[PDB]
Amino acid sequence: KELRCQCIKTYSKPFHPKFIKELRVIESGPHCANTEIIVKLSDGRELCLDPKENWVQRVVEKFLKRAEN
Amino acid sequence: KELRCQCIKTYSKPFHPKFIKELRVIESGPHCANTEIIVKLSDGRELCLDPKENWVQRVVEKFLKRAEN
Repeated sequence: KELRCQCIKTYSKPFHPKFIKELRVIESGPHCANTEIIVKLSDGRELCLDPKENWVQRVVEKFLKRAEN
Repeated sequence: KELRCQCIKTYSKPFHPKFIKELRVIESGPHCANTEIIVKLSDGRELCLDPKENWVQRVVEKFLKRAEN
């Protein structure tokens, strides 16, 4: 339940939110100096995304609007 | 990695986003007919939230804005 940082790199190419099926956002703290965004893709693969990127914020917002329907 | 629905009930009292340290959003699919929002609180407890509630959408948005700083 208590892991260190989970992301070794972040994916830098924008993509459409339809390809996300799960989102995890882990705020920075004693376990990891960076906030981490981990997404599970439609096919089960996992990717980390940079929370400071405008396109990442937009993709997350769009995923949330959809999952909430 | 493949669980059924993870939420037995959702917490119905609004609260301040400062008390969230992790957010998971799991879109509905074959594993669970409902989209689920699971938050880890500052002290490690877990709560599920109803994604259709306006206050929940607002708390999530605020958490994201903060974690992204």
